Amino acid sequence: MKITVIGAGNVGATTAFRIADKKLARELVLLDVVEGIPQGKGLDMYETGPVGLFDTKITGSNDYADTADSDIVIITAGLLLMKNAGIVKEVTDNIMKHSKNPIIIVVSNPLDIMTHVAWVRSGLPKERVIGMAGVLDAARFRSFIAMELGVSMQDINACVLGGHGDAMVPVVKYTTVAGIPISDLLPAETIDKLVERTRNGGAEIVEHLKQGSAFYAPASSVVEMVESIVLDRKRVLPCAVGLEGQYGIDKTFVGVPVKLGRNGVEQIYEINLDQADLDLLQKSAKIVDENC
Amino acid sequence: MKITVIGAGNVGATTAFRIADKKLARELVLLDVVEGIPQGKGLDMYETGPVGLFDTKITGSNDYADTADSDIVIITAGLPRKPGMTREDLLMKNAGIVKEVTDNIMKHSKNPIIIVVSNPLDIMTHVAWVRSGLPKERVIGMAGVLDAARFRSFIAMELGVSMQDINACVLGGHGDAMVPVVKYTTVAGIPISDLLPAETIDKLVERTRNGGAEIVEHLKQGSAFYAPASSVVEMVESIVLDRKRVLPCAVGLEGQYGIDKTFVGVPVKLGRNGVEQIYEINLDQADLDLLQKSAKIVDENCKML
Amino acid sequence: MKITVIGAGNVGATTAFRIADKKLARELVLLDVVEGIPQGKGLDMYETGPVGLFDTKITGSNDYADTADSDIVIITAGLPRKPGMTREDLLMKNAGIVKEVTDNIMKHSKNPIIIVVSNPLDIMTHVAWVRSGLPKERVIGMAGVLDAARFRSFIAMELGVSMQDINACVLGGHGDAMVPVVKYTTVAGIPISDLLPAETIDKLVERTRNGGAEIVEHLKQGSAFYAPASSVVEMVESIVLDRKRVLPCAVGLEGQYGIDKTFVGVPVKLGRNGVEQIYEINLDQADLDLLQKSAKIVDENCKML
Amino acid sequence: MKITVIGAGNVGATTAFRIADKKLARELVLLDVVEGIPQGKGLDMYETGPVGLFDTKITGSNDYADTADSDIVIITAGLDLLMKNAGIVKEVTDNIMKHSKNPIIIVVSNPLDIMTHVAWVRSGLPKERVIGMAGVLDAARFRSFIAMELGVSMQDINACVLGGHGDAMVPVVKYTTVAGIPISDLLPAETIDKLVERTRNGGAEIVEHLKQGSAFYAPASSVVEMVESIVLDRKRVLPCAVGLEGQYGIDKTFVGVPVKLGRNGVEQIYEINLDQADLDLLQKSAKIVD
Repeated sequence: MKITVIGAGNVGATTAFRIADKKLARELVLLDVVEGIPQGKGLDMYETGPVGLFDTKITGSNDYADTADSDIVIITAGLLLMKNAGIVKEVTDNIMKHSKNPIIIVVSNPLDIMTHVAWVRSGLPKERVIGMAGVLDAARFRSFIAMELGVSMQDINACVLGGHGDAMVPVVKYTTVAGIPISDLLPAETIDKLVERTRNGGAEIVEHLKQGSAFYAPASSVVEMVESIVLDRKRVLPCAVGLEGQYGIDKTFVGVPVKLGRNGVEQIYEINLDQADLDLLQKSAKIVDENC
Repeated sequence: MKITVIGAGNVGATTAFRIADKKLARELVLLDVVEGIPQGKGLDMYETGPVGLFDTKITGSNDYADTADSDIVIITAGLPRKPGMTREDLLMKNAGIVKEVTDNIMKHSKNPIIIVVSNPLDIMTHVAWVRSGLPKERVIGMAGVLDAARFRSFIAMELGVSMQDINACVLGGHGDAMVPVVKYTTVAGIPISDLLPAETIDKLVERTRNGGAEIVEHLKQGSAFYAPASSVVEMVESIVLDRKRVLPCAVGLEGQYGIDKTFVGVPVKLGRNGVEQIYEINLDQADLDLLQKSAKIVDENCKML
Repeated sequence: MKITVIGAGNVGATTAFRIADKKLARELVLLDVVEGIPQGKGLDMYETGPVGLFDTKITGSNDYADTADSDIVIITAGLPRKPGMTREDLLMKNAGIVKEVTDNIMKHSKNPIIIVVSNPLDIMTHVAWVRSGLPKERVIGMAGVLDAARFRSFIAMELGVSMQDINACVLGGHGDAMVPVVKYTTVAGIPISDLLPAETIDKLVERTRNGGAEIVEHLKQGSAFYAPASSVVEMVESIVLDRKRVLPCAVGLEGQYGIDKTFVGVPVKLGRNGVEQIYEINLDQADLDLLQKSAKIVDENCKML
Repeated sequence: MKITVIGAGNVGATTAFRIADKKLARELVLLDVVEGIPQGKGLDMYETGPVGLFDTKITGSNDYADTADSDIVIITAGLDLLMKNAGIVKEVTDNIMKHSKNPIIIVVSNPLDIMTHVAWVRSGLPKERVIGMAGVLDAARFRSFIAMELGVSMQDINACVLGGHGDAMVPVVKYTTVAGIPISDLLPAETIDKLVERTRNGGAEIVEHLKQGSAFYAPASSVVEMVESIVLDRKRVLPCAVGLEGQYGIDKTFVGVPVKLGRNGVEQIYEINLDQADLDLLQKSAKIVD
C-alpha cells in the first residue's frame, strides 16, 4: 500500500500524518512544487515513528518520479476558477505518467468542477475519481446537533448532498439520532438554523483564523474515505461522483451517497427526495455544466 | 481529567488534537493571547469528533478563567529561536513569557502537574518550577524523549529493523549539552556497538545533536512539531493511566550524579503523582563529567535573570 | 478506576481481558467461588501485558475482600437455562445466587454502578437493584446492544455494507419479549423499508429473536460469549469516558410508555453517572402493546420470589 | 489479506479473534475436525463486528476447500505423546498444501521445535516460510515477572530467551534490560535465579491452577505479534523457532533464536554473542531436539 499526497499545506500534511498513524500504508510521499517545506514535514513525521509505534516510510519531495506505482493519490492543490483549473490539469497529467491505475481523490474548489477536470485528464474509469465534500458538511451538521441535544456524535447521522454554499442540499428526512428523525426532537425553524450554519460553515473558521482555512475536520474526512478503500469496508459516504441518469441528472459531477470498496465507487445510492430538494439538486448540477 | 494547552501554534494545536483523538481527557482548553486563532482551531478540532469518534469538549480562548481546575497544564508559548536572532535576545523574551504564563494559570489551578516545552528547555523548566510554588516532583520538561526518537529512527535507517525494537539512552540537554549514552542503546537488548561500526555510530550521534536544525533548514520558517507534539503525549499518557514508564526527562536533582538542585535530563519513573523515581545509572567517566559540566553552565543563566 | 467481574467462565474472562487490553481500568479483579480457575486465568491475562502494551493490575481470587471500593461491578454468575430445565428451576437457582453475590459486594463497596448480565435478564436486574440499595440510575442490564448487534450483522450480510453504517433499534427483552422497531432501523439514515422487501425483513427479525439458540446449535455444550462480552464493554466505555452514548438497556421506568416501576429495555443516555436520560420514542400502537404486556410478565415472576 | 487458523480450542479461537479485532485481515477461516464448534465461535466473532467496529469476513468450517489461497496459516492443533502430535501435524499440513500455493506457516504444538520440523519437511517449502512460536511467550512471562519485581511498565523491559521450553530454555541474563539497563545492576543474583526458575516452569504453573487445560491468552497474543510483523512488514526482531544450517555451531535442527520477520518470513537470522556457559547448553538442547 503506497500513497501520494499533492500539496504540502496544512490540509495535505495533516492528511499524510493521520494516514501513517493509523497504519493505513506501507509507503507514503509528500510532494509539492516549492523546494523545502515538503522534505521538512516528511522527516519530522518519520521521526515520530518510535513514539507512534508505526513503521511507515515517509519522504517529502519535488520529483514526480517518486510517486511511481501509487495505489492512492490525493490532490489538495487549491487556492480563482482559472487558477485552480490549470493546476489540477497539470498535476493530473503528471501523476498519470508514473502510476498505471490509481484512485484519485480531489480536494480543490469549487469542488465539483475540479473533480470533473481531473477525471477527464486522467483517462480513467469514472469509478476511480472522487471528490471529498459530503463527509465534511455532514461532520459539522452532526457536531451542531450534538451541541443542541448533548449526545455522542457517534450516534448521529446527517444527510447532505449537492455542493457547498447555496448549492448544498441537506436532507432532513434522513438525519437522525439513534435512528430517530431530527424533526421529532427540534422545531422546524430551529433546524433551519443549524442548516444555515452548515452552508457558511467553511467561511466561519476563516473569519477567525484571519489567514488560511480549516484543516483538522477536512483532512480527517479524507482519511475516512481512505480507510474504507484500504480496508475494503464498503462504507456508505456522500462524495462528488459522476452521474449518468440517477436523480434525473446525466453527464456531470454531484455529491450523492455511494458505497466505497477496494475498487472505488462500487455502487451509487439513489434516494427519494421531495419536490423542493430534488429540484435544487438538479439546479446545482446545472451551473456545473455551465462552467465545464 | 481537564487539560490546558497554552499557545496556538503548530506545536500546541497538534498536541491538543492528538490528546483529544486518543481519548486522554474529557475536557480540553486551547488558549493564546491572539484574537481569533485559538477560537478557530478549537472549533475545527471539535467538528472532527464525528469522524474521529471522540467526545471531548474542546474550547479555544483568550481568557485564562477557562483553565480553572486543570489537572495538567502544558506550556508551549515562546518559540525556539528566530533565525538571525541573538542567544541572549531569546533568553529574555521566553523567560519573561514563561514566568508570566505560569503566573496567570496558578491564579486558577491550585495543584496541577506541569509540563514545559518552552526553549531552552532545562532553563525554562527551572523558571516555571520556582514561579509555581509546587514540589519538584510535579514539574517536568519534555526533551529526552524527542532526541531518543530521532536517534532511534537513524539506527533504524541503518539496520533496517522496527523502531519498536530499539532503545536509545539520552541524558543532558540539547546542543553540546546532550549526553547520548551508547553503551545502553540497543536492538532486542543487544548493544549497537556489537552491530554497527564505531565510525557510523559517531555520525548518528552527531545528527541527533542538530536534529531540530535539520527540520528548520527545510521549513525555512518556524520549527518541527509532529515528533515533539507526540513526545509530549507519551508523557501525558503515563500520567493519566499511571503506567510507570521509565522515561528520560528534565527534573531537579538532589544529589544523584554528583549534581544537586539543578534541572537535568535523566531516567525517571512516570506516574499519576509525577516524578516517582529517579535512576542513577553507571555512566563511564567521560559521560559523567560531561553531564556535570553542562549542569554548572545552566546554573549560570539562572543567575543572570 | 477499579473494576470487578464476578464469574470466571467464558463470558467473565473475555470481558475482563477486553477491558485491560483496551485500557479502561487501572485495577481489575476476577472473582469466583471455586479455588483455582480465577487464579490461573487472571495471571495468564497479566502475563499478556508485555505483548498487549498495557499496565493494569490483574488478579483473580476466592475472597470478596479483594473487590473493596470497586467503581464498577459486573455480575456474570447465574448461567442460562440448561437442556433439561424449566423456567421455574432457573429463576430459583439464579435469584438465590444473584442476591448472595450482591449482598457480598455491597459489604465492601459503598457506591458502585452495577451492570447485570445474568438470566433471565430483566428479572435479575430487578433483583440486584433491590438488594443493593442504590438509586436505580446505577443498576442496569445488558441485552439491547447484543440483540441490536446481531440484527445489524444480519442486515449487512444482506446489503453488503459496513456494519458501522447501520442503526438497529431493539426494545423489550429476549425471546418473545423482544420488540425490534423497524421504522427506526436504518442504513446511512435510510429506513430499511425503503431498501428491502417485507419478506426478508421479517426473516432477519426472527433470526434475531432466536439468535443465541443459533449459537448453541453449533457449540452443542455452551452459549455465546465474544459478542456478549463486547456489548458489555461498549457500555463500560460510555460510563468511564463520559461519552453519553444512546443505547438500549434494562432500566427501571416510572411513566414513559405507560409503564411503571418495572425494568424494561429502552433507549437511554449513558454517562459517568449511570442513566442520565430515558427517551420515549413514537412507537406504533402494535409495538407499544407488546411492550406493556411483556412487562407485566416481569411483575408476575418478581412476586413469586 | 486472507488468514486461516486450524484448531478451535482456546488458543486458536482467541488467536483468530485478536486478528479480526486488529483489522489485520480481510478474510479469516476457522477450521477444525469436529462439526459445530468452528462455525459457532466464528459466527460469535462476526456478530461482534457492529460493536468492535470492524468488517472482517469470518467463517467456521470443516472442509479444507475454504482455505484456498491463504497467505498465512496457523497450525495450533495438538493435545507416545511425541508420535501422537507428530502425526496430527503431518495430516494437517498435507491438506493445507493441497489448497494453498505459497503461504507462511506458524506451528504451535508440542514439542514445538520437533513439530515445526515435521511441518517443514511435509511442507516442502523453503525453511524461510515455516516457523514456530515459543520464545516470545517465555519472554512475555519473564518481562512480567520482573515488572512485578520493580514496579515498572512492561513496555520498557526487554528479555532474551533462546532454545526450547522447560529444561531446554536458555535465558540470556546479559541481554535482559530495563530501559537499556542490564538487570544484574538492579536485582540480586538470588532474586534473578528465582525469576528464571519461575519462568522455566511457567506453563505448569497455569496448569496446576486451572487443573483442566492450559494457558492461552498470553500464548495467543504472542502469535498475533508475529502475524502483525509479517502483515504490516514492520521488520520486528523476535525469538522464534527456525531451522539452522550452521549458526551457534548447530546444524540441521530447529531451535529458538532471534530473527527478523518481514512479508517473506525469515528475512535474517541473528547469531548473538553468548557466553561459553549458555552456548554449551544451547548445543545440548538441539542435541535431544535432534
